[PDB]
Amino acid sequence: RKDSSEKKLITDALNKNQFLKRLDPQQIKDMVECMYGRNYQQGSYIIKQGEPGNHIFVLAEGRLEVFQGEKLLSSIPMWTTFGELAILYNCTRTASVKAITNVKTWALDREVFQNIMRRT
Ligand SMILES: Nc1nc2c(ncn2[C@@H]2O[C@@H]3COP(=O)(O)O[C@H]3[C@H]2O)c(=O)[nH]1
Ligand code: NA
Repeated sequence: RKDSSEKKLITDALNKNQFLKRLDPQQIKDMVECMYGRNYQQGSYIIKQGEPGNHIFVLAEGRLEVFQGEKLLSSIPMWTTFGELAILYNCTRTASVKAITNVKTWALDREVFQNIMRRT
């Protein structure tokens, strides 16, 4: 369900990110075009610490909080990219991300991201 206005929102979210804003505009456009919706019910984990990363996400609606074990670190601001660290640095997920309310995201698969990155 991704129209002109939603693509602008995703584009602007991606360009907030210190890494992604250094990408070519076409690479950002590719990311947006290749993203798909993933929604999560309150209580579910989007990301679990120590797992391999398989997506980059943009938060589109709802509340997401970041934890390391039982320690609460942050609430992810709306229309912000997350889950980029494990993908960009090939470390495991640095922290868990949990849906505090029902959440909507736009997701990009790792393999598609890596395909886009290779046009650098
Ligand atoms: N470690 C950490 N990750 C955060 C924080 N806020 C948001 N995040 C995001 O949560 C993500 C969890 O997966 P990644 O480690 O791959 O990438 C992480 C960041 O994008 C924070 O305060 N600490
Ligand atoms: Na920890």
